[PDB]
Amino acid sequence: QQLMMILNSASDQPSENLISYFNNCTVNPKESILKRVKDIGYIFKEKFAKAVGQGCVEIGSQRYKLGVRLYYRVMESMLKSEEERLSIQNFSKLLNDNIFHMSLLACALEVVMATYSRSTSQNLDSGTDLSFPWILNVLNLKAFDFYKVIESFIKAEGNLTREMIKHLERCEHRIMESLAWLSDSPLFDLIKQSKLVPKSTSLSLFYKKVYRLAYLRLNTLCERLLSEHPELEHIIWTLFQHTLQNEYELMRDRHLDQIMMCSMYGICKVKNIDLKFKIIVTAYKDLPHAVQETFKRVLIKEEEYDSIIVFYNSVFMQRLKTNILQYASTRPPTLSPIPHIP
Repeated sequence: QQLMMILNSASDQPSENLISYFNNCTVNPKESILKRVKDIGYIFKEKFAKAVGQGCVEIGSQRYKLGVRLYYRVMESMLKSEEERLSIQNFSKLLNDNIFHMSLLACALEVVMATYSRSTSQNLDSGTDLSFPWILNVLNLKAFDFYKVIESFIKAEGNLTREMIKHLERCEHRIMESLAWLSDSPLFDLIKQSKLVPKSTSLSLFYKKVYRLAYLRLNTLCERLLSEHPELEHIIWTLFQHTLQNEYELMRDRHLDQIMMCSMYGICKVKNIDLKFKIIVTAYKDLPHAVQETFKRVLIKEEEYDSIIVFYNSVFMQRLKTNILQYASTRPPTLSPIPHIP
């Protein structure tokens, strides 16, 4: 409640302290910042009304206002954290970056929407869902660009409720597990970039997170399904990890967990160990946020969708067969480092 309290009594302007940071910029960002806030406001309000109906436009307008107040607040908190850490205070390049601002604003708004859109005024007659990632489509922001701001947003805002931190974490796993891998995602550019040269701190840090989430799920399923065969987890993890890293195309418009399950099946197959898809899939929906659609509606060719089994045999295999054979070969691939968890 406290954060909502603060935001309601806060001004619509950037504080004086915050102004000081714009002044200490080589190119003062203040103009571009306010212009952006102004422009995005028209768009947000337009999309909000479209979803909600003709009623009282004051509601949407206040949600944007609160969003912008959180935005300014967290921005100043971030600039203080960075001034304290690196004892620098000319953040001209950061404060002028369009994507930085769009991400911060997007996130601020998502907190305000999620705290308020917890109301039964929810199943809109319009048909549109205000829930994440609705905000991303409104602001026309790529899920990957949004993911980058979440960790810093949490650190910068100590008044987030446990539930809201939890919700932002869940937004982050959704970017990592599927959303950042949608067709137009700038993620693929960064990957192809890294293919030509051995240069991306953010990509490797993104990948580091993806691995933590991936292995943590692999682990859960292995301790349940493959107790009898304790050695399989590291081998399956090597296949999984190799697929994310070198057959990344398989992730396009698909889901991290689809790759996870085909890797378990695939390795058990070449190891002549009996673990059928039904057993894998059955244990899978016991996982926290698992949904049937993930194994019953998998992208195959173009607009075709089918079960994970059809995906395994008609797409996954045609692509990974040779690498899969290496695990039961005279010289098997060296095992990939297991991610650190708790």
